[PDB]
Amino acid sequence: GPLSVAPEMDIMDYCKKEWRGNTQKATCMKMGYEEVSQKFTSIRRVRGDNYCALRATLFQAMSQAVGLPPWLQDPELMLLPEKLISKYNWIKQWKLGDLVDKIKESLTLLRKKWAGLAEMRTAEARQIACDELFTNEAEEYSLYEAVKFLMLNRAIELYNDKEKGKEVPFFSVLLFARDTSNDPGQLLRNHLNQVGHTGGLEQVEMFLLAYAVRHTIQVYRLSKYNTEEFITVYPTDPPKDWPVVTLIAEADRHYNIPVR
Ligand SMILES: [Ca+2]
Ligand SMILES: [Cl-]
Repeated sequence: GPLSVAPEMDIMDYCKKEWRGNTQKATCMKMGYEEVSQKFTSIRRVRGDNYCALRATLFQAMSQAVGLPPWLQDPELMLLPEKLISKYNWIKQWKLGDLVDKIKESLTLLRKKWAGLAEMRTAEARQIACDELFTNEAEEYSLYEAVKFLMLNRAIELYNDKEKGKEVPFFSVLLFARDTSNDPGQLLRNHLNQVGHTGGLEQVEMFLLAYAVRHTIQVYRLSKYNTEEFITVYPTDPPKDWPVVTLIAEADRHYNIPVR
């Protein structure tokens, strides 16, 4: 299919096309892109479907991959679908975009693709491969199923930790505080099953995504330009060794990718 992450273009050309006229909002958006442009020259427009946060994050992460992270090296990753689903039968309420075989296939694909990108000797080779992966075919959407599953797993771990009275990050308190997400099954039925289908990730879920793929997500939040949230980093205090991916969000809904 066609690319789902558009070829790059100059960031201020993009801004000039999108934000015309004299409103306060347009001016704030221009200021926001000007700030991004201090560090990045170009932007790739990410398909604005209900997977956009996952597509933006994963595209960035994979296109920058120079190694296979330990969490993807771990043999336990491939065993996780069987163990989780066997233990928590309610995971069978998973809405696809048996179940154990499907999720395992998706995780295997994620690992295989990531490992192949990491092996590549030129960054251009990596960009070519990574473009081909994000062409709106079954493989792309399989990656999202894997990432969603990792999000569920991390949420289960955090919930169980909280139950045992163990220290957890505060975002997880906020995640489970939502009346539609009080436990992992509610998270699955009311939030994760909707992702890619009827809605995208909420703020608190961007922290969950970051934890699930062990990447630090630095977001220019243009609707927050004249405030301290003009950039928000997910999580706030990650391990120093998590790679960093940078995104742009005009309105905390849709994410695009700055490049240099
Ligand atoms: Ca190129
Ligand atoms: Cl034009």
